[PDB]
Amino acid sequence: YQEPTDPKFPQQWYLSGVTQRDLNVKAAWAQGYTGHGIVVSILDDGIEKNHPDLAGNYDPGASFDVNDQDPDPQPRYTQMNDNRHGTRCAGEVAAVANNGVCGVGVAYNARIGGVRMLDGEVTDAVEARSLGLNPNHIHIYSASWGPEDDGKTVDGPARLAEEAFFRGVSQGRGGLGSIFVWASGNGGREHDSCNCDGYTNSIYTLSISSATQFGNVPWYSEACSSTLATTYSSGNQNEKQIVTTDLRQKCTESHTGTSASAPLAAGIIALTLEANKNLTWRDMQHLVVQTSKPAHLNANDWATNGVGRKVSHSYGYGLLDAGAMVALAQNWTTVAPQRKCIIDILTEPKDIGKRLEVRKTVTACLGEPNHITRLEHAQARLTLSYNRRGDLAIHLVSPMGTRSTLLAARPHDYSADGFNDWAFMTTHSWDEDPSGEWVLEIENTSEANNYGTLTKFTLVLYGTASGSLVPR
Ligand SMILES: NC(=[NH2+])N/N=C/c1ccc(/C=N/NC(N)=[NH2+])cc1
Ligand SMILES: NC(=[NH2+])N/N=C/c1ccc(/C=N/NC(N)=[NH2+])cc1
Ligand SMILES: NC(=[NH2+])N/N=C/c1ccc(/C=N/NC(N)=[NH2+])cc1
Ligand SMILES: *[C@@H]1O[C@H](CO)[C@@H](O)[C@H](O)[C@H]1NC(C)=O
Ligand SMILES: [Ca+2]
Ligand SMILES: [Ca+2]
Ligand SMILES: [Ca+2]
Ligand SMILES: [Cl-]
Ligand code: NA
Ligand code: NA
Ligand code: NA
Repeated sequence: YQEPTDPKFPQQWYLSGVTQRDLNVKAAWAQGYTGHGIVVSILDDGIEKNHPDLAGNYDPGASFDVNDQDPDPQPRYTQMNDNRHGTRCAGEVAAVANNGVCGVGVAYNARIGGVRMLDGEVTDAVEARSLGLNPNHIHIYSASWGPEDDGKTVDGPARLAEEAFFRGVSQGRGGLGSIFVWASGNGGREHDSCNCDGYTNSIYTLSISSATQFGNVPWYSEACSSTLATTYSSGNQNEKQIVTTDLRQKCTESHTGTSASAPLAAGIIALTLEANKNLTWRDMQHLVVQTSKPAHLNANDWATNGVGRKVSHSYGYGLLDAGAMVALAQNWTTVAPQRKCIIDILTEPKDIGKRLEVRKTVTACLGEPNHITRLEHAQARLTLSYNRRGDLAIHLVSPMGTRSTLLAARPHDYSADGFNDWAFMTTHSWDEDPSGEWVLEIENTSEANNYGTLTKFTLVLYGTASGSLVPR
């Protein structure tokens, strides 16, 4: 193997670097993994399928136009170039290599398609038809849309889209499950808290945040416990950005935001699936947890969980490491079937007032087929009223002592509508034993005399009862 000769490959610092500030993709390419045989689709504003750096890898079977209801996802050209974003993301995954044009994709021999679905009214049905496109042909989906990143919205998939996620992970990809890679949001300037976005907060999406070139949390990032890992993206004007294919058969050096991080993750996942095509949607999340790297990502909330892994709400388990992903994938043993242990916590409603703590010792379905000794995702499904939602901060502590922030204060969230069975999700207790005392903390972070009631707290544990590693 020889490294790519493309003219902008040297500018793709997050791949081509030799300073240890990269995604370690060359190490995967040198193991022989470039994405051959894998199919990725960008769910966004279309794909310029005739782009000189995409045409060679373009896959009509990975593509559709849901906005206009036809097979051709070609973007709508406008003076502002509004519909350029899906083309930028497609090239991050699978721009052609060694062809004298722009740079390369992470998985530069993968097949790449796009769904034109953001350029029109985006209904639940539009979302569902995109998520459910050709699920026995497309392996990996990449998306960065969801509720407005204004820091005051709480919303997620409606019924058709939620059904598309469950059909994808259950029957997609021959029963191994569609891999939905998702960006955690761009609401950092609005102090948004991304578990309020039900798309990234889902267990069925493999959620990704961003780091700047110098290893910092970018201005646009949202922190939340549902995030799994990180890839590089843009930062300040002294830091480089993402280099990729652009609309009108051009090359950009200024692709930005968390929406540029999810496609890079999708490309790394494509390399990993080439290394072991039998990996399930859950296997893939395990690989990410085990291989991602905190090193040189700066945050003030790095904490060690109960199995010795460092986790952050900005970064999840850290920067994706492509070489480590493909290495660990090769001999990976498929995880056991997913168990689900439902624990209804409250015996009566609880006044919140200034601060509420709910403590409960659980057996995690001891003696039952859904007994869980090895956690994957955990959810605190909460139903509560409160007079100003954004003054609330919510934490969940596992028996092993891992404090997950379920909700941070959102100063713009003035809503009086509370949370209606909202399934706040944390990845930070992955591989812990969930037996023992869990603690839920709800606090009013303002000096205001706020008021409300918690009426339901369901602790939902997912996981297995076998296969643990020694703690890190
Ligand atoms: N939770 C969230 N992820 N929210 N995302 C919000 C949002 C808002 C606008 C656009 C426009 N895209 N326009 C294009 N792609 N041409 C995309 C996403
Ligand atoms: N359940 C939900 N809240 N789904 N939200 C989906 C969603 C939200 C905003 C946009 C904006 N697009 N803006 C543009 N294309 N200029 C697209 C999709
Ligand atoms: N903004 C929103 N409207 N969000 N709504 C979300 C949401 C999600 C799933 C379902 C499933 N319903 N399944 C049934 N009724 N059998 C219903 C609503
Ligand atoms: C895929 O994994 C399943 C579950 O472990 C196993 O039964 C099957 O033989 C595997 N298939 C291949 C081709 O490795
Ligand atoms: Ca079309
Ligand atoms: Ca190229
Ligand atoms: Ca958000
Ligand atoms: Cl479920
Ligand atoms: Na997710
Ligand atoms: Na700890
Ligand atoms: Na315990």
